[PDB]
Order: sequence, then structure tokens, then C-alpha cells
Amino acid sequence: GYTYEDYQDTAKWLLSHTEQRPQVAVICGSGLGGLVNKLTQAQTFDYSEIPNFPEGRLVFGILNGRACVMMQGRFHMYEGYPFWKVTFPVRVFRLLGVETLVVTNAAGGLNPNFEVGDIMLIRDHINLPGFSGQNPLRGPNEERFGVRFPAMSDAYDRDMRQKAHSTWKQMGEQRELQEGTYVMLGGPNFETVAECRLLRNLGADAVGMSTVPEVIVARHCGLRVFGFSLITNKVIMDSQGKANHEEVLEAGKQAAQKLEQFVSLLMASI
Amino acid sequence: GYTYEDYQDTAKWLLSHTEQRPQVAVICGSGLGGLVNKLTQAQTFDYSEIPNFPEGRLVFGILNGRACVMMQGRFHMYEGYPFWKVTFPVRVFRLLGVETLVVTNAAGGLNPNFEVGDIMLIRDHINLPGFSGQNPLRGPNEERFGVRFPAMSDAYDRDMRQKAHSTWKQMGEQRELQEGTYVMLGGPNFETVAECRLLRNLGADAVGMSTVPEVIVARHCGLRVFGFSLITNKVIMDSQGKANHEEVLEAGKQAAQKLEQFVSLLMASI
Amino acid sequence: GYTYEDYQDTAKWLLSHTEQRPQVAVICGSGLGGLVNKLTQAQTFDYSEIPNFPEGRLVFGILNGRACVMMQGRFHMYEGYPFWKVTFPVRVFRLLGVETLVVTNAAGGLNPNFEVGDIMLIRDHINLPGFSGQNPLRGPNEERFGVRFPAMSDAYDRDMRQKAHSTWKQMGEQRELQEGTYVMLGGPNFETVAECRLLRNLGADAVGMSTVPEVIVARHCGLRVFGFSLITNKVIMDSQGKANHEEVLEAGKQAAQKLEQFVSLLMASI
Ligand code: HPA
Ligand code: HPA
Ligand code: HPA
Ligand SMILES: [Mg+2]
Ligand SMILES: [Mg+2]
Ligand SMILES: [Mg+2]
Ligand SMILES: [Zn+2]
Ligand SMILES: [Zn+2]
Ligand SMILES: [Zn+2]
Repeated sequence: GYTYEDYQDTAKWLLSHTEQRPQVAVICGSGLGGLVNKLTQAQTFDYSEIPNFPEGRLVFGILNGRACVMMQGRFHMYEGYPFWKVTFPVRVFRLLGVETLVVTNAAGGLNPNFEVGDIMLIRDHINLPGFSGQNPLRGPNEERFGVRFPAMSDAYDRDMRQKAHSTWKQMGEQRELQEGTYVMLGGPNFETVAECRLLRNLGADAVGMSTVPEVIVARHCGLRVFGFSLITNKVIMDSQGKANHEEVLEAGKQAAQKLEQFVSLLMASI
Repeated sequence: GYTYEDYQDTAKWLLSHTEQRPQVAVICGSGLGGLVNKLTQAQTFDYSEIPNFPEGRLVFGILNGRACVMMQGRFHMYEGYPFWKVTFPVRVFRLLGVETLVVTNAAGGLNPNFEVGDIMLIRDHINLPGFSGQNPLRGPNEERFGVRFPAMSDAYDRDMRQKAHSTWKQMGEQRELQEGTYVMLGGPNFETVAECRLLRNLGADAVGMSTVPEVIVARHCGLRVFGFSLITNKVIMDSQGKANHEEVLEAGKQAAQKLEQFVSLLMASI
Repeated sequence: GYTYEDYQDTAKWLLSHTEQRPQVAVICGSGLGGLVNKLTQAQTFDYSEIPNFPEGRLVFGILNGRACVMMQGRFHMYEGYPFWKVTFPVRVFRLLGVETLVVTNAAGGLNPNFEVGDIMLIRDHINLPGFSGQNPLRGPNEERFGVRFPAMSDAYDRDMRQKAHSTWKQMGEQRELQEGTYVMLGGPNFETVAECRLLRNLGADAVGMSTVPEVIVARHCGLRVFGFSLITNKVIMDSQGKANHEEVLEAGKQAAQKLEQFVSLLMASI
């Protein structure tokens, strides 16, 4: 993996190249990267220019009177990266002094009540790769970050979920805010019909290929976490059509505007 | 992994060592290797003599007026091979100009209606190792082969399944052709009772240790896929007997003759 | 991995540094390490002094008139060790002439009928990492140890389970001996609520992060296996408290005394 020092160096480099001092880190994923704008006093860095960062920009700025750092593009295991690389940035954020992490993503809907365009607050997750030992904490533990056996049952901050449901009310949305279980699998291919039925019977509400690893690490080093998925699909019958990456579209399709205001409004609630 | 070039080289070597130009690739697995005979204008190559091939023979010839290339022996992850090695041959076939792939295997029956000696057309699969990131597509994507996020819900060609059920009718078999969900796990030990019950509740019909990876790759680079399992077992009560590799026997026990004619007859149906 | 020779060397070194010739190997895990005492003619070795051993002491002695070798501390995959390292000692034991293996551990209870302080005889297991290919037998097979495809449906010796339920009767315990399915996942974080519900619906009774690999290897080279879990937890509602490693406590809380006599009494039953 990386050593404590590597994290530190990277955090020190950041601190001396910007005056920004974020309190919140937001990780934007798969077609979610619309908030660049809305940001005030923005400063951007290419991942390539930040020492030790994995092979895509880091932007600092103020969101709604709140100092943020945003990950514009994230890392996936299906790209060939080990989880210790995918989660490297989470640890740096903690070293910058961040206290809260917002994770977001696009996912396929398993719950029949779901509709394309829906937003699902992540109340909980299912770590399939973790079932088999693929875990960002695998390996000797780093005391400076956290304990050997972190608990995960309270990962998704309850209070933030409460505020998000409140904010949405004020937004006057026509549809309700969904809430549920996100399941992570490796990708990169899309699931078969059997697979989907299986996931659904296991109690999952949405399926994707990221986020979980980042939550675990976050929770391990003490960050408060809040996350949500933008729903975009999905196939459970043997008549049909197939899943398409061109549902990056849906991420634009109406999402951006709503998502953008939602996160913005939410900033006032930390 | 291997580079595009490696595939190509291997395909070029093959093309200049044989006059055969297959349209169909068939992968024979675990005691299924009886069709060597029946083949016309046969040409065999030891995997060891073909550059870049994984550590077992490749035979070209004509089956029922159809030019084929057959993999006599396949690779398993439980042997220590990464999926990029297990699936290497699929990519070479595409580069030879193959268009259809037939995959076959031996598996333990989960569906109680199943009987030793049964043949199950694979309508769909469950990729357990894929759940955790063990996937032949893991890693940077190769555009020359296919897209980043291939769909898998229509993997098993519907039209071929229709023809196979037709051919079987004409064969006048006493028993019916089964059809169902194949689940892949890593092996090499056989499953426990708990494991089996679990697999069954997940909707699987048959369990084995191969094929899935090969399908995924196949589908990724555009081959039409058709597959089937020869059923040979399996334990779900805590009175009993245990699973034996000496059920290679069953693969002979009556299978060969039926399987052989089935595949042969099927050739006329591509 | 290790070569046959490495095992042998290690077994030879042991044999010439002690007069003890164990027949039973017991693996003590997570806060279970109380039996050091009770042992007679004890001889201890630090894992660090035994050639080839993974990075914690091996103690030989007599338990209840029975010659034993005990592993005081075991290896976990979540520590970064591959299964071939975690299971190395099992193979050495066979080479020392051991015939029976007792495995033990601490686990979280999934079965609602379970209570902290309960003892659960392991009747069967669920190998989640094995589902995905993470298996100590992965790789070329070693004939000197066992067959290529070992069966696992009769892993937990039936006769020992019968005797353990007999011994417990004589112990006059106030509560009954539980019996059930142990499920292994990688760790090191504790499970979420969703995860737990899932495991339970899959038929598991207890969940932990060890043992399974050791059983498989044991069974592969012919050892008779008996195992049990000491129950210590666990969270299935979204009111609650979280899982704590300070339930090492429970391993002391009353266990030690009972466990200690239980294993001791059991020695007379091999
Ligand atoms: O259907 C899907 N499956 C997996 N990941 C996804 N991310 C968006 N949609 C999907
Ligand atoms: O029972 C079985 N289990 C796993 N693989 C198999 N391949 C044939 N039979 C079996
Ligand atoms: O709740 C638990 N989960 C996983 N491993 C465990 N080992 C003891 N308790 C637990
Ligand atoms: Mg500036
Ligand atoms: Mg010729
Ligand atoms: Mg002595
Ligand atoms: Zn500079
Ligand atoms: Zn030549
Ligand atoms: Zn010495």
C-alpha cells in the first residue's frame, strides 16, 4: 500500500498550493460531475499533478457558503486498481481536516418501486467483494487512522439522512426521496437476469460498482458519511432491452439540475 | 495481461500452419472430449506448440459439413490461472474469424427435477467470482475487442436455444432437454451441504467451476454464444454419499454417444 | 506457495526439538487461548523461531492424558496473508503424525435463538471467499497431501459431534449445546445490518473471519476435524449499539472456564 507518510506528504502539498481549507469532501461519480460551477473561489488540480495520486480533477471552492473539496471523477476496481489505491483520497481528506464526506453515484434500480431519475439516499450497503476478502483495510492496520475492526452498522450518518429528507421537502419535488440498500459488485459488465433477481432477493435496492470501499475507509478514520445514488435502469425478465453505458444520459436527463440544487441546499445542513 | 499484438501473433501463426478456416469454436470440458473423431480433415496442435498459449489440444476439422476448431481441454481458475489466461483462446478465435462459440461442461445438478445424464441448455448464469471483482475484463479496456461495459442479459443466443430444442426433438430422446441457470464458483473442492442449499435458493440449477469467464469474453468481443451442461450429481442432506471426480464416468456413461450426436446435429443449425 | 520440502523441513525441525509426539492439534482463536495451563509436560515455541512459519506460540503437552499440540494464535486473511500461509501449520501437523484437528473460534450469532456465551458445534460451513476462487487449494495440486477435488460435505466428523453432545450432558450445563452453520467472510470490519440479514437468510448461524480455510486443508490431507464457535453478539435492526472487538471479554466472561473444561473432557473422547 501507501505509508502514513505518503498520505501526509500529499496533504501537505495540497495545503501549500491552495488557501482553501475544506470541511466537506464530496465524491462525484459516473456522469454526476456537473458541480464545478456554483462553486465559488474555485481552484482546480489535475490528479496528475498531485503527488502520489492515482492515475479526473480535484476542485476546491465554496458551495453554499461551505468550503468543499470535490472529486471530479473517482477510481474503480474494475479499472484494475486495488482498493488501497481507490481509497487513497479519502485518507488525504481526513489529513486536510475534512470532517464529512458525501459520496454519490449512479446505479441500477432493483426495487420495482424505483423509477429512472429517482434519488436514493443510501441507508446501508452490501459489500460483496468484502465477502471474499477484497477490502481496502486488508493488511496490517494503521493506528493513526483507526482501529483494527471497525463497525459498519452505523455508517451512514442518521442525522444527515434526516436533514436530506427535509431539504427535499422544501425543494417541493413532485416525487419522493427514496432510501435504501446499495449493493456493490465488481463490474465492469452489466448483470444478467439471474444475477439481478438474486441481488434483489438479498434485499438490495440499487446496484453499482463503486462507493462502498470509500465508505469503509471513511468510516475507519472517523469521517461522518452521507451518500446517495441516482437511479438509471434495470433488466429482470427473460422480453427486454439491455443495459447501456449511454445512461450517462440519465445522469444529465434531468438529474444535474435537481442534483445540483439538492447538494447545494444540503451544504447548509452539515 | 496479453497485448493486442500477442493475440494477433498467435492468430497469424495458426492461420499459416493450417488451411482450415473455422466459423465455429467449441470448448469441450471435463470428460466431454470425445469429438475428435467424427471430425473430418482434422489437424491437431498441442497447446504447447502454439505461441503464447496457456500451459490439451486444439483441433481443427469439419464436423457436419461445418468448419470447426475445438478446444480439447480448457483452463480453470482453480489451477492458479488468472482469468486473462483462461480466456485467451476466445480472443484468438475471434481473430481467426470465428463467429459462434459453443461452450460445454459437466456440472452438479441443484434442481431436484434433474437426473444424472441430463443435458441442460444454459439460458443464463450467475458469476460469483465476478461479484467480487474477479473478472476477465478487469483492467484497462481494449477497444479493438469491445466496449467498457458490456451487457450480459442476452448472452446466451436465444435462436440457438430454439434450434437446440428442435434438434433434440428430432433426436427422439426419451427424456426432455432441460434449460436453466448455471452458477460458477472457484473450486476445487466440492460444496458442502449448506453451500448447496444456498445456491439453490439463489435460483441456480447447476453448479460448476468453468465457462462463465469464457462467455463474458466471448460476449465482449461479439461472438454469438451457445452452451450446455452435462449434469452429473449432488448432496443436499446431512444421510448421504460424497461427490467424486470419478463422475468423469458419467461423462462417458452414456453421454458421449448422445452428446456427440447432439453437437453434430447442431452444427447444421448455426 | 511452499514446497513439499518446506513442510517437511519444518516438521523435522519440530520433531528434533521436542520429545512430544501429538495425535491431536487444536487451533485456539480470538481470546480462546486460555489452555496453556492444564497442559502437562508443556513445551512452547514462538512462531518466530520455527523455520518457515508465518509471522503466537506453538505449545506441545498433554491434556487429559492426550498428547496435543496447540496453536496459541492463528493467521487471518484480513491481515494480508494468502490462504497458503494461513494454512501452513495444518500441513505440518499432518507431517508430525497428527490425526485429529480441533478448530475453535469466536463468532457473531445470526440465529436469534443464540445467546452470548453459547457454544456452537460447527456442523457445516459456508465458504464465501471460496465462492470467488480465494482458496487455499488454488493452484497445482500436491498428490502427497491429497486429491485434486476434495469433497467437503462430511467435513465435520459426525462421531465427534456425537461425543461432544454427551460430554456436554455430563458437564451438567444449564443451557444446551447449539449446533450449526458457520459462515466465513473476509473482515476486518464488522457487518452492516443488510449484510447480516442477508447471511441469515442464506442459512448461516454464526459469522466469523477464520477457520474455514484450515478445515479445507485439513480435510484435503485426511485429518479428522471437529470444531466449535464461542458466540459473542450481533446487529440486525436499523435502534441499536455496534459490534466491538471488546467482546474478547466475552471470550473471558465465563467462557474460558467452561471452554477449558469442555475441551479437556473431550480429549478423552477421540
Ligand atoms: O444496471 C446497472 N448495473 C450496475 N451498475 C450500474 N450503474 C448504473 N446502472 C447500473
Ligand atoms: O457437484 C459438483 N460441484 C461442482 N462442480 C461440479 N462439476 C461436476 N459436478 C460438480
Ligand atoms: O459480529 C461478528 N462478526 C464477524 N466476526 C465476528 N467474530 C466475533 N463476533 C463477530
Ligand atoms: Mg483561488
Ligand atoms: Mg490437413
Ligand atoms: Mg519438556
Ligand atoms: Zn508548486
Ligand atoms: Zn512452423
Ligand atoms: Zn536447535
